[PDB]
Amino acid sequence: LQGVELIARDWIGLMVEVVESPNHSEVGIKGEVVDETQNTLKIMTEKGLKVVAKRGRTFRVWYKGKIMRIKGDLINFRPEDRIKRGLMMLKRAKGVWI
Repeated sequence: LQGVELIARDWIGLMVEVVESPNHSEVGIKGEVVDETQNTLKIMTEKGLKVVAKRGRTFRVWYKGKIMRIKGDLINFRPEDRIKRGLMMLKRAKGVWI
């Protein structure tokens, strides 16, 4: 339910943590998203700033009392685009055809 909402919502302002990545040294990067583009997430960490690509990455995200794991491959699209994708994932997660 809420996990799907994250597919459509920009992640700016949310707390995230990189748990999987093809760029191995990125594991552990955790902080607040301060900017987002179709392909990247800019994160403010405890000791600095990091830019992390979305493709191939898996992020743990703190949202409305829950903690979800979301693949960057699902959100590396423009906002308008992510809105339609969000709805698709909702139908799929609802077992509804439309």
